[PDB]
Amino acid sequence: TFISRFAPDQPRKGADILVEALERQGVETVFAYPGGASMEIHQALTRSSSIRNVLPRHEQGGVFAAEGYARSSGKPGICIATSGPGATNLVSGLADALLDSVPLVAITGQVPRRMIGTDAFQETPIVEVTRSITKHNYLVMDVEDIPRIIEEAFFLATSGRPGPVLVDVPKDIQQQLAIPNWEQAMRLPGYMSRMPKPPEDSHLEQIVRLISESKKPVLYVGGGCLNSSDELGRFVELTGIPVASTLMGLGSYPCDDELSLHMLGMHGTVYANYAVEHSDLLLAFGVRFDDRVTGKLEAFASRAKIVHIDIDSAEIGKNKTPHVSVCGDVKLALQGMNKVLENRAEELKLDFGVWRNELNVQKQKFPLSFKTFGEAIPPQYAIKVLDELTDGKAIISTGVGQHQMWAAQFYNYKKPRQWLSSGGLGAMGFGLPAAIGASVANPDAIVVDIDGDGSFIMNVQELATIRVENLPVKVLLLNNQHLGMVMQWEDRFYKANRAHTFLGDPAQEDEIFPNMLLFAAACGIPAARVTKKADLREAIQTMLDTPGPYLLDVICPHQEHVLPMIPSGGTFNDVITEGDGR
Amino acid sequence: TFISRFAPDQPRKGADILVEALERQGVETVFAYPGGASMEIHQALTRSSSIRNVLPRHEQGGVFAAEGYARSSGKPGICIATSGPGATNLVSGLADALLDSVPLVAITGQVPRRMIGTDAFQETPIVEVTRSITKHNYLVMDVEDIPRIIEEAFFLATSGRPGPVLVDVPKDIQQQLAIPNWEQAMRLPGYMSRMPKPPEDSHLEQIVRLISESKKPVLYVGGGCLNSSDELGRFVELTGIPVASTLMGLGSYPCDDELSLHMLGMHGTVYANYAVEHSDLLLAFGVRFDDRVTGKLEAFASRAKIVHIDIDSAEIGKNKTPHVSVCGDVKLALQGMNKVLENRAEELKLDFGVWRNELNVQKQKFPLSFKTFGEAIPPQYAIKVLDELTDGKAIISTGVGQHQMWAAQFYNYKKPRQWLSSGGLGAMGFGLPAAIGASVANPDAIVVDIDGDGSFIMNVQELATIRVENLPVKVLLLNNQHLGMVMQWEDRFYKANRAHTFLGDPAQEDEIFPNMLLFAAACGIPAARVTKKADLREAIQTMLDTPGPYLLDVICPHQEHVLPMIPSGGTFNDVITEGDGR
Ligand SMILES: Cc1cc2nc3c(=O)[nH]c(=O)nc-3n(C[C@H](O)[C@H](O)[C@H](O)COP(=O)(O)OP(=O)(O)OC[C@H]3O[C@@H](n4cnc5c(N)ncnc54)[C@H](O)[C@@H]3O)c2cc1C
Ligand SMILES: Cc1cc2nc3c(=O)[nH]c(=O)nc-3n(C[C@H](O)[C@H](O)[C@H](O)COP(=O)(O)OP(=O)(O)OC[C@H]3O[C@@H](n4cnc5c(N)ncnc54)[C@H](O)[C@@H]3O)c2cc1C
Ligand SMILES: Cc1ncc(C[n+]2c([C@@](C)(O)OO)sc(CCOP(=O)(O)OP(=O)(O)O)c2C)c(N)n1
Ligand SMILES: Cc1ncc(C[n+]2c([C@@](C)(O)OO)sc(CCOP(=O)(O)OP(=O)(O)O)c2C)c(N)n1
Ligand SMILES: COc1nc(C)nc(NC(=O)NS(=O)(=O)c2ccccc2OCCCl)n1
Ligand SMILES: COc1nc(C)nc(NC(=O)NS(=O)(=O)c2ccccc2OCCCl)n1
Ligand SMILES: [Mg+2]
Ligand SMILES: [Mg+2]
Ligand SMILES: [Mg+2]
Ligand SMILES: [Mg+2]
Repeated sequence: TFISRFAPDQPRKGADILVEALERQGVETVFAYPGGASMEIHQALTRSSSIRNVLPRHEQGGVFAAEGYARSSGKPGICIATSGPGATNLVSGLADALLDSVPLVAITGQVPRRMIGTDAFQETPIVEVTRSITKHNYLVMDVEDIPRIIEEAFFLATSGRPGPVLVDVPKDIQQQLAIPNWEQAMRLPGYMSRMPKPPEDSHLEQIVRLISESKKPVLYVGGGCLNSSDELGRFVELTGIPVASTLMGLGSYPCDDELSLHMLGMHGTVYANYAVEHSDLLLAFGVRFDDRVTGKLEAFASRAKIVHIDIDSAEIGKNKTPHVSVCGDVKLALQGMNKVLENRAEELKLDFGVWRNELNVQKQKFPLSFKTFGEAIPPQYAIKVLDELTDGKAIISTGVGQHQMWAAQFYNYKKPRQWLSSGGLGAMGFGLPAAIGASVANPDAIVVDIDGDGSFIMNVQELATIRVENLPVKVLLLNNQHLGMVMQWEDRFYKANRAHTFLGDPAQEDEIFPNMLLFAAACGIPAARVTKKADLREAIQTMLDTPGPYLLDVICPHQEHVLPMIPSGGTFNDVITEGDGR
Repeated sequence: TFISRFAPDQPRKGADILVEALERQGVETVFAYPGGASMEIHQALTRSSSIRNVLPRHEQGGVFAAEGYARSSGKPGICIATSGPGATNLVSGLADALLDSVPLVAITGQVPRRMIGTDAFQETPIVEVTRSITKHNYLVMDVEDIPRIIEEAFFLATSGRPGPVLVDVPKDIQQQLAIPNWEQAMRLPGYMSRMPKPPEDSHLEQIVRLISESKKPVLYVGGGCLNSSDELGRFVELTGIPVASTLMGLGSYPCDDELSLHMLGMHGTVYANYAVEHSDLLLAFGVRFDDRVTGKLEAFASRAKIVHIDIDSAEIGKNKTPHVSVCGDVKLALQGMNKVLENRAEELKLDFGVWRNELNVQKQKFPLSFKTFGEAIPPQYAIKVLDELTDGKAIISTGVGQHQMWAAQFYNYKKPRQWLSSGGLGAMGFGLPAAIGASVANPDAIVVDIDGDGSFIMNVQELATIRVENLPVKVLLLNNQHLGMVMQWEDRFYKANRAHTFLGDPAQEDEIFPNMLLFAAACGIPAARVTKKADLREAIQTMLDTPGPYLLDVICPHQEHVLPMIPSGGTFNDVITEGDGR
C-alpha cells in the first residue's frame, strides 16, 4: 500500500505527480542533470524521500549510468535531462539501449506546449529525433496524462523485449496543478493483445523430440537468457548439450564450466564456432543471429536443424530461417522442456559424450592463447589476474574495442548481469558511467570498469561523479595508446597504414599520453600505473583492497591482436588464428 | 441549452456519444455511407431526431456533397465513411477541401484498436494516408476522448484558415459504453496562441495612406473574402478602386457592377490582367498568389506596392513578396479601414476616375467574346441565358474544364457562395454531388450544376441520390463530346494531335455518346436534349419551371476555346485573345 506525500484531494504540480508516478513504480534511483525546462522536476525530486538522484557530469553519462543500473539489476534505469542540448545528449544511450534490449525510461523536459514548433529557446523535437531509436516515446500534452503515460512507459520498457521509452514533458505541464488519478487504465490494446502466450506443450514436445534424434546438438544462448540462469542450468544437466554464448549472453551459463564452449562469433573461440559449424541441432535461445555471430548467413550452421525461441516474433526468421520456432519467454520454454526431459529421462536416454569429446579435442588443439613479451604486460593476462583476485564475482563493465573482447574472453562470469558491455551499437565511453550505475544498484559488489584509453577519455568527466557519490568503482585501464580495434584492422587489411588511430602525443612519442593518473587525481581518486608484468598482480590487489574508487593504468604493448578472428561476412574456414601487429 | 436523449449519468455507446457530439455542434445534415466498421455510428444516427443523413451512392459523392454543403452555407460539411475502401474513397475530397480552404469534418470507421497494424479486414492506415491532405486528423484511442476530439475537429475545421479534419474511430470505441464529459477543455494551446489578433490601427492607417498616395490601385480579392461581402462593398464605395477577383473569390464583389473587372489570371479578362499589370497599388485581400493568377511571378504586378492581408501567416510572402502585410481576418481589416476612410473622407479626397477610365477603355476594346456558328449552341451563350432566366440568383456548381471557365466568365454572381467550383485541386466530378449538398443546405434556392460530359459521368451515380432525396437539382450539361480543356491544349501546343480526349463512340462518330438522357431516365429524373440555338431559351426555361430535378443535355461544338488565355508561366504580353480548334 503506497503512501503519498499529498492528500488524495490535494492539487500538486505536474512535476510532483511525475515524481510520485516514479515512486509508485518502485523507482529508488534516477540519473538527472538539471536545466531550465526540467527545473520543476528537479525541485520535486528534492521533495521525495525515497528517490535519490545521482548527478552526472554529462547527460550521456546519465543515460549510460541508467543502462549500467538496468543491465546489472534487471530493473529499469531512469535518466532525466532538460530540453534541447540535454535531450540530444541522451541519444547515443537511447540507441544503445534499443539495440541491446535494455529496459530504460528517459524523461526530458520540454519547452511550454504553446512554444512547440516555434524554434523556441532550447527546443529540440526530441520525440521526432528519437522515434527510430526508442521502443516507444511520448509527448505529454496534458497534466492529466502523467500517471497513465509513466505507467505505460515502465510497462513497455520492461515487458516483452525490453527497451528504452522516452517521455517528453513540457514545462507548463510540470507547473500545472492537478489531482492525479492513479487508477487510469493503460491504452495499449494492440501491444497487450500481441504479447506472447505461455509456450504450448505441442511446440515443447517437438523440441525435446528433436534433441533425442540429434547427435551434434549445440546450445546458442544470448541476451534473452539473462533471467533464465537456473532454468538453462537445469536444462544442460538433463541434456548434456554444450553451451555457446553470444557477447550479450555471457554468464547465463557459467564460463568456468565443463560444458561451456564460451563465446562464438567473429572473435569467438575456435571450438565454439566449430561446434555450430558442424552441429545438426542448433538450439538458439534468446538470440538474434546478428552478423558478428553468423558471418555469412548461408554458411552459418549450414547442416543443422535450427530451433529459435524468441520473445519477439519479428526476430524469428529475420536473418536465419528456422525449422522449429517458439515465440515466447525462453524462461517458460526451458521450464516446460525441463519437465518433459525429467519425466522421460529413462525413456529418452540422452548421451552426447561422442559429440562432447569431438569438441573437447578442438578445445585442446585450439584454445584461447596469448603471448608474453619480456616484462611487458599482456592485456589478456591482466584480465585473468583480475578474474583470479576477484574470484570471478566482480561486476565488469567495458568500453568498446580490443579490451572489450579480452574482457569477454578472459574473465569467467559465473552469473548473468556481471557482464555489462555495449554489443549492438558498440558505443565507446560506456564503461565508466555504466560502472557508476552498476555500483549504485549493487553497492556491496566489486565493480570494475575494464576500459580502453580511447573509450575511457570520452566520458572521463564522470570521475567527478564517482568521487562525489563515493562509489567504490575500480578502473582497470588497458592502455595501448591506440584506438586498438581500428588499429588491428589497419594491420590486417590496410598494410598497417595508420589513419588517426594513435591517441598519444607524436611530439613525445614514447610518453604515455594523456596521463590518466592526473585525471583521477583531479577528482580525488587514488591511482597508480603498472608497466612490468611482475608488478601487475600486486597492483591489481592494491586496487581491490584500497577502499573506494581506484584507477589502475595498465600499460600494454599496442601490437596485440584480438584472436581468433573470422573476417566480416566470412565462414569458419576463414578464421584467423595467428598474427599480430609485429 | 442542449437537450440530450440520454440521462447525464446514463452510459451509452461511443457511437451515441459521437452523434450527440455532432448535435451539440449544431450539425443537422451528414453524408454517410455505411459499412462494417461504421455500422454503430449509423445505428446511432437513426436514433437522432435532429440529424438527417443523405446517403450518397459513392463516398467521393459523399465528401463532395459535404463540400457543396459547406461552400454554399459557411457551415462545416460532415461526411462519414466506413474503414478501408470507404475511407480511401474520401481522399480526393479531403485534398480538394484543403487546397480550397473548405471547412469539413470527415469521420471514418476503423477496425478495432487491437487489430490496428495487423492488415485486418478492410484496414487502411487512413490517418497516415491523409496527414498531408488534411488540416489535421485524429485516431481516437479511447471512448473518453470523443467529446474533446469532435469539438477540436469542428474548431480546427472552421477557425483560422478553414480546412478538412478527419477523425478515425475504431469500431470497439463505438461500442464501448461510457458517460461523456462535455466540459473537457480543448488541447490546442499552440494553435490557439498563434491565432491572428484583430488588426492594429498601426497597420490599417498605413494602408489607407498608401491608397491616397497611389494613382492606379487595383483590388485583388479571393476566397478569403467570402464572409466580407458587405465590408468589401463599403470599402469600394469609399475608395472607388476597381475589383479584380480570383476564381475562388467570384461574387464577393458583384460581377454585374460598374467597378467589377471580373476574373483575373490565366483565363481572366484582358482588362483585369491589364489593371494588375500596370497597377501601382495591389490590394491583395484573401488571396494566395497561385500560379494560375500570377503566371511568371517576377512579372506579376511588377510596378505595384503590394498589400497582402491574409489570415494564414504562412501565405504572406510565400510566392510574391509584399511591401505591407497584415496577418488577420480581412473582414476586420476592412471594417477598420472603412472607419478611417469614412472619417478622413473630405481630407483624403480619393478619386481614381482617371485610372478607372483607362481601364474602361480596355474593357470596351477587349471584352469577353464568343462566336455563333449557324444554329449551333455557343456554350458561353447558354450560360448567359441561364444567368438571365435565373436573374443571377442561382447557386452554381461546376465540374472542371472549359465549361467551368465559361461558367465563371459568363454568369454574374451577385453574392459569394453562389459559386461552388473546385479551383486548387480542380477535381472533375465535383459538380453533381456539390449541387446535392448545396440544395440540402439551401432547399429554397435555384441550384444548377453546370457540368461537362467528362466530369458529369464520373459521379453520375449521384443521380440516384438526387431522386431519392427529391432535391430540385438542375443539370446544365455542356456536352462537347470531349475532355475539352485538355483538347484545347492539344490544339494550341500539340498540333491538335488527339491523345485520348474524345469521349464518344468512334464506331458511331457523329452520335452523341453516351446518351445522358437515359442516365437521368434510369434514376427517374426528367431530361431533354437541345441542339439548335433557337430552342435553347425555352429548354432552359422548361428545366427551371419543371419542379424537382432536371437534366438538360446542351450539345455544343467541340472546337470552342476558352479565351483569353495567358500560357502557363507567361506574362500579360503573352495573352492569347483569338483562335479555336477550327
Ligand atoms: C567490437 C565488438 C565485437 C563483437 N564481436 C562479437 C562476437 O565475436 N561474438 C558475439 O556473440 N558478439 C559480438 N559482438 C556483439 C554483437 O554485435 C551483438 O550485440 C551480439 O552478438 C548479439 O547478442 P544476442 O544474439 O544474444 O541478441 P541480443 O542483442 O542480446 O537480443 C536478445 C534477443 O533475445 C530475445 N529475447 C529477449 N528476451 C527474451 C526472452 N525472455 N525470451 C526469449 N527471447 C528473448 C530478443 O527479442 C532478442 O532477439 C561484438 C560487439 C562489439 C562492439
Ligand atoms: C481549369 C482551371 C483554370 C483556372 N484558371 C484560373 C484563372 O484563370 N483565374 C483564377 O483566379 N483562378 C483560376 N483557377 C483557380 C485556381 O487554380 C485557384 O484555386 C485560385 O486561383 C486561387 O484562389 P485564391 O487566390 O482566392 O486563394 P484561396 O484558395 O481561395 O485561399 C484563400 C486565401 O485567403 C486566405 N484567407 C482565408 N480566409 C481569410 C480571412 N477571413 N481573412 C483573410 N484571409 C483569408 C487563406 O489563408 C488563403 O491564402 C483555375 C482553376 C481550374 C481548375
Ligand atoms: C563512440 C564511438 N566512436 C567510434 C567507434 C569506433 N571504434 C570501434 C569499433 C570496433 O566499434 O569500430 O566500429 S573500437 C574503437 C577504438 C577503441 O579504442 P579503445 O578505447 O582505446 O579500445 P582498444 O582496446 O584500444 O581497442 C573505435 C574508434 C565506437 N565503437 N564508438
Ligand atoms: C479527376 C480528374 N481527372 C483529370 C483531370 C484533368 N482534366 C482537366 C484539367 C484542366 O484539370 O487538366 O489538368 S479538365 C479535363 C477534361 C474536362 O472534361 P469535361 O468534363 O467534359 O469538361 P470540358 O468542358 O469539356 O473541358 C481533364 C481531363 C481533372 N481536372 N480531374
Ligand atoms: C537563460 O534563460 C533561462 N535560464 C534558465 C536557467 N531557465 C530558464 N527557463 C525558462 O525560460 N522557462 S520558460 O519560460 O517556460 C521558456 C520559454 C520559452 C522557451 C523555453 C523556455 O524554457 C525551456 C528552456 Cl529554458 N531560462
Ligand atoms: C463480411 O464481414 C463483415 N461484414 C459486415 C457487414 N460487417 C462486418 N463487421 C466486422 O467484422 N466487425 S469486427 O469484428 O469488429 C472486425 C474484426 C476484424 C477486422 C475488421 C473488423 O471490422 C471492420 C471491417 Cl468490417 N464484417
Ligand atoms: Mg603468463
Ligand atoms: Mg586503446
Ligand atoms: Mg448570341
Ligand atoms: Mg467535355
